[PDB]
Amino acid sequence: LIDWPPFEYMILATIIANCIVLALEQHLPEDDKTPMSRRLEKTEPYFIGIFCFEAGIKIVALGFIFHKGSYLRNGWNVMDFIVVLSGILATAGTLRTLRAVRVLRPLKLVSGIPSLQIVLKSIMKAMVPLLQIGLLLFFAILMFAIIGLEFYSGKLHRACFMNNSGILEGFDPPHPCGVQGCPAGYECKDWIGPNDGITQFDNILFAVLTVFQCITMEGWTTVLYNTNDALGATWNWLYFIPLIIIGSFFVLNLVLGVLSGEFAKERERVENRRAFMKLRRQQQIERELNGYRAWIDKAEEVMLAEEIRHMVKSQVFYWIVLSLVALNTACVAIVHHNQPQWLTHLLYYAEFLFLGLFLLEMSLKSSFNCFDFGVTVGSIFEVVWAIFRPGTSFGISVLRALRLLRIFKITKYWASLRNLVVSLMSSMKSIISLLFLLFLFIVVFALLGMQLFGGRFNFNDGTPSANFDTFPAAIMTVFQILTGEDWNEVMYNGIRSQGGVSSGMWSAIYFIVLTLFGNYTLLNVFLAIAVDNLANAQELTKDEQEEEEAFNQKHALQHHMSVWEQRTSQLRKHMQMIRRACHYIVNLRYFEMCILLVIAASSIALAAEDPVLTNSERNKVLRYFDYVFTGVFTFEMVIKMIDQGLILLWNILDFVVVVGALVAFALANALRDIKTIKSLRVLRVLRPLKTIKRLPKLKAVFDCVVTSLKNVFNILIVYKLFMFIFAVIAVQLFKGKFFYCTDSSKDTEKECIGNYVDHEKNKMEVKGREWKRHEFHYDNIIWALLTLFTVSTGEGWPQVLQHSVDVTEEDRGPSRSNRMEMSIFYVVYFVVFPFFFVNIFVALIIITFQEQGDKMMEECSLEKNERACIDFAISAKPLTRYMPQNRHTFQYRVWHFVVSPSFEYTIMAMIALNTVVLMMKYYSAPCTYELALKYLNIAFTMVFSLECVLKVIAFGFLNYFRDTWNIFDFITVIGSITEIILTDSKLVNTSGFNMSFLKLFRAARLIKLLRQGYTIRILLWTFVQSFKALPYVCLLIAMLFFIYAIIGMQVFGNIKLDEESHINRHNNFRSFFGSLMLLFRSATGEAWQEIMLSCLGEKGCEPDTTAPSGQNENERCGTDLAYVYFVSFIFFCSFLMLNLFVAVIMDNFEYLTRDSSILGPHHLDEFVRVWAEYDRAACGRIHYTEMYEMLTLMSPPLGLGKRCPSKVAYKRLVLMNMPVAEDMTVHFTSTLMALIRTALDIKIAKGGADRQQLDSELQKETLAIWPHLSQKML
Ligand SMILES: CC(C)CCC[C@@H](C)[C@H]1CC[C@H]2[C@@H]3CC=C4C[C@@H](O)CC[C@]4(C)[C@H]3CC[C@]12C
Ligand SMILES: CC(C)CCC[C@@H](C)[C@H]1CC[C@H]2[C@@H]3CC=C4C[C@@H](O)CC[C@]4(C)[C@H]3CC[C@]12C
Ligand SMILES: CC(C)CCC[C@@H](C)[C@H]1CC[C@H]2[C@@H]3CC=C4C[C@@H](O)CC[C@]4(C)[C@H]3CC[C@]12C
Ligand SMILES: CC(C)CCC[C@@H](C)[C@H]1CC[C@H]2[C@@H]3CC=C4C[C@@H](O)CC[C@]4(C)[C@H]3CC[C@]12C
Ligand SMILES: CC(C)CCC[C@@H](C)[C@H]1CC[C@H]2[C@@H]3CC=C4C[C@@H](O)CC[C@]4(C)[C@H]3CC[C@]12C
Ligand SMILES: [Ca+2]
Repeated sequence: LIDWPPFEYMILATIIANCIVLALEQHLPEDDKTPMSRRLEKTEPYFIGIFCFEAGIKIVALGFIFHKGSYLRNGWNVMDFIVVLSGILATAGTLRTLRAVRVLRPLKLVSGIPSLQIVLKSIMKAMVPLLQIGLLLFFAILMFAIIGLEFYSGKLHRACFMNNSGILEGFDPPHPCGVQGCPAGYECKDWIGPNDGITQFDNILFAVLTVFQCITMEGWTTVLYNTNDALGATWNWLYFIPLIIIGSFFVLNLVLGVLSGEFAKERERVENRRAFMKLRRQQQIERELNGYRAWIDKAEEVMLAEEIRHMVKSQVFYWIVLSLVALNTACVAIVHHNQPQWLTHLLYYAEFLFLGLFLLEMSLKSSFNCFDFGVTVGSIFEVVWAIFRPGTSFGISVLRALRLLRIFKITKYWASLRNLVVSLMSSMKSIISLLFLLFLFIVVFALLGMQLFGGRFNFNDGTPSANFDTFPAAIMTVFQILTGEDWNEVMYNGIRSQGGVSSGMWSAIYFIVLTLFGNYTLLNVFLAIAVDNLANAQELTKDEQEEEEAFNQKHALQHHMSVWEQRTSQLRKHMQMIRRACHYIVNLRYFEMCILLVIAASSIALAAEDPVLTNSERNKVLRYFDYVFTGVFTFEMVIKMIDQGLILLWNILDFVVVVGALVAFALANALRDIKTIKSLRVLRVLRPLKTIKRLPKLKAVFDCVVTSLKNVFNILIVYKLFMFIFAVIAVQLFKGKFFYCTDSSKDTEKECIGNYVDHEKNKMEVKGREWKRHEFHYDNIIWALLTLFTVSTGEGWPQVLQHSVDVTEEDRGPSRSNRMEMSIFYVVYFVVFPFFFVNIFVALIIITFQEQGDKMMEECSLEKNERACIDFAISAKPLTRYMPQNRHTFQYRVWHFVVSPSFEYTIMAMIALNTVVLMMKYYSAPCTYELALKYLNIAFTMVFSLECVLKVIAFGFLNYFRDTWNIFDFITVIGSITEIILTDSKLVNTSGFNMSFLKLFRAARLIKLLRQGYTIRILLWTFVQSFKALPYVCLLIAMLFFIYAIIGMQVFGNIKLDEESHINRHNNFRSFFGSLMLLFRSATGEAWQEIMLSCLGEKGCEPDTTAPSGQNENERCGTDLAYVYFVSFIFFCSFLMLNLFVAVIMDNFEYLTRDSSILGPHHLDEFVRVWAEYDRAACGRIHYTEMYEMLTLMSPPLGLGKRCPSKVAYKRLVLMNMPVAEDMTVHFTSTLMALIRTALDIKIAKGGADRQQLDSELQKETLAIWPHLSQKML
């Protein structure tokens, strides 16, 4: 059957049918079957027989034994054979090898369509460079887990329980006990664990799982608070804050940098260049053809005039039909719940009027029409459908608001947007294939989850909304886990369904793999799409706006590039191969400095303040300091106004700060309405912002941030328009439907009145009936926008999805899982905004990042990366490893046992065994086991101690310290010796201060094996080195954190701490550090919307101990300005984070795009080690014997590739200005610069006649480098 014209199509149809059958299965607990599932069970033998037939046709009629082109030698066919063979065994039992393996059946579509094979191959190829990053992740997870094992092991097993109510009860977020006891009539008692004994550091596996959950920023604050009340809140913050900073933010930065570098490198491949050239020529032909079409119409209009639809090409008509769209846009954006009765009638007539008018507009007739026709026909279908079945109206006329994007034509930003759309439309098959492949993998994971946890989530308190029972529910749960929101809560259910923490922990692997390969594969795919489609648009725009300049300069006849642009252009060309004394007093040298000190002092004073106790000694002294601060601030500016003459800028905020402070005690000391005083005193939080103008580097980074915002604003407009469209559609879907009664029995507001018995937590209670609304809803467009923003941030969106699914009708209480098709809206929203637009913003910031340090046009004008390499030649001192000089019986004899391969390998084995021992501890270990662990540490610390004292014998006491790593080893071993001495000696002990930190010195031996990792070490060092080159972006982020913390403390600092809310003893604005921790928690996005709601409205106020008054409560505190305060913080911080990451990525863009074929900075180490090894001591001289054999042993990618080009290579040495005129001259730097010129920027060999101008250019380009280069040239 070697000819299969449609055989493959029929097999594909069979696979599709099998996928559909697998999608209709429903899983029930305790061996229960739906009658539909029993019928579906009958279809399996047919599929098994068909697949057996197709396998037999390819085994014995294509080849199985002949190894060349056999059936099983293909990787994509062994999977098919495994699936068919395991399916056969399932019918032989008439379960893991029987039914749990048929979830790979959808993966047979990938092998069926080789296009999907190519797409998957590209996906995998793009993800290879991330592997090393993954290694750097695992070590980090290994590093902190061990630290968590030595401190938190077994410390989370007691909790406050005693309530004289049945040896039970306690707070819903249970309060673990510690070294201080319960605060009240509670007593410490044995506790299973925080998440039913799952979130803990008992052994290394639990610690690793907890650390992995924390680095994903999912519930890490709960872990932090569990150890805050179990061991005190003094040092726990020192473990979790770095863990998020290193494990989560740093890894994300590294992943983004590596991915962007790989995308830039791979955009210059031959096939990609050919495709882009094809697209460019298509666009150029279209551009030239469009202009000629104007001639045909203009001529045709004239002849008919001198012997038709000329009004539809005029500005007036194009503006009227665009203002009518704007009028329609506002018409649909005013619909809201409980709208006035006349407004409904007016809008009902307006929709008909607008539909008729737009039909009339169409009657008088790019793809503008191709989209307008679709919008209008959809509107007709929607209005016709609504009339036949009244009650529901999704709303599609709002899609015609997309025509408002045509207003960009009058601007100068139309070319870039049109190019972006053109590039996206050209590369649409690839995008569709990528989305389909992601859908296929999601389907496979949903089926696997249905097998593992299907029909197992109905516990005693009810089944969760995120279950794997039906296919829609399983796919929703898998999507939620992929987005990484509340995945730990699903993992907890998946563990306690397989047998609890005892024997169900193996089910965590599913969620770990899903989280990893959804967090990073999704980012890879979508960032690749965004980068490859935005760089193409940038190149098209630059080639379209530069061919008109050249043409215009020819019509008369007859380097602000970003780092990305420069690097990508260079990568391509290298691939083919009275006012008299006031002026004096303000112009003093030591004047601005004292202003900085006073501003910093005022900021620190703002930091130290109690918002609850208004009238205290500290607050009084702080106000007294504020008096002199505002006096000096008035004095700093009155001398400038009588100097610069007021207005004949940036210091407007300084003026408002100075003025508002005077009014602050003008009204306070005027003598009722004390609230205006507090509201006016929040102004002084702009005091830190006064340092931006004074510091020039801070001003530079602020200007860079502003320019980035200006660059992104154009796409921000489109993002806002799409968000508005979605919000308008979301209103028509869930307007007024987010209401519920406190008891599930009642459905409307009429019944929801009175009292009812509540049977929660196995306890009865009489509670009033309240007709409440969900906290986040879609009642109007502002609430819809806020809800969609919170969903886009990714916080609490599963709860909003559940509320939307429970939606039933206009004014009725929810019905569980009533409308499950409402999850289409959220899936589409997630695919569009957080998956595509955010990556568009990131890519646009990446590819349009202007260099900040240089800010110069012609720094070298020939290259950019070799400037460091050019200056590296004079800085490449042969730093030796300090070999012994004595060569005697004492120093040398022991030295041969240091460089010997027995010693180093033995030390590596000892390090590996020590790391194995470190993770061998667990809670409730036998006493003999702990004793063995203790004595094992003693053995290892002697070997490392002996190694430390054996190095100093050979290298030298003042010589062994010359290396950073040897200092680290000495400090580690000294700390370990101190630790073992202090806690083992019978009489040398302590009873007071706790020296428990010394355990870190024992756990800091992991970094030793970091010496083995070469590329990991280089990458880490490069990123760390480029982190300290920009110490003012971090300063800007710190300033934003400080300002927002001060604002929150001054505004939300007096809210009463209440449990069951998110402003409690753990999370509040009471102190500066508490507010800073709250802001960090919100930045990581834990429950920031819950905090925003809990600091919103008329919350009860903290009792003020001081300031006596004649009332009891006066007024409630807590503003309604919380919304802005959080919505502005989630944006700003995020932006300020992104502008940081790119600032680190573009600083190392030379490393991230290495192109290891003509590498020059990475090759310097090889030449350095060769020169060091050949001459034991440099002595400032080079012999005339080893040069002629240098190119042979030196790496092939430079100098010498083979014997055929060896003649050319040698001709690149002779017949020019040779240094061998004097045989005792320099022969290293000469051939180095010869190689550098030959490898890059060949400009002298071709000419070979003029050399003085090149020497002058080299001398003038390196004037301030201590110019001893007079002999380097020779
Ligand atoms: C000089 C300014 C600008 C910088 C330093 C400001 C801070 C550190 C100073 C200024 C005023 C000070 C307070 C003044 C009065 C009291 C009351 C008493 O219980 C002693 C400590 C306490 C609570 C001080 C703590 C430290 C404090 C808050
Ligand atoms: C793969 C990711 C991107 C999700 C893709 C969306 C598809 C596969 C999912 C998401 C929402 C799902 C729908 C949600 C609810 C319902 C209502 C139910 O009575 C029939 C099935 C149906 C109609 C589901 C079919 C599958 C579905 C359309
Ligand atoms: C270019 C952009 C603006 C296109 C946006 C398309 C979005 C808004 C459309 C495309 C698919 C649509 C969904 C398709 C199906 C359903 C099920 C129906 O019972 C309620 C509406 C709902 C849930 C639609 C809501 C709106 C929707 C998500
Ligand atoms: C040789 C090393 C590197 C293997 C990897 C270490 C892991 C898999 C080993 C090392 C020590 C082991 C622990 C030793 C003893 C017990 C006590 C038992 O009641 C529960 C399991 C538990 C807590 C083990 C879990 C697995 C464990 C943590
Ligand atoms: C160099 C390191 C990595 C080697 C680790 C292996 C040794 C030290 C470990 C592995 C197996 C362990 C033993 C396993 C079982 C028992 C029996 C128990 O009743 C007391 C502890 C005791 C006796 C353990 C002591 C430590 C032990 C011998
Ligand atoms: Ca979250």
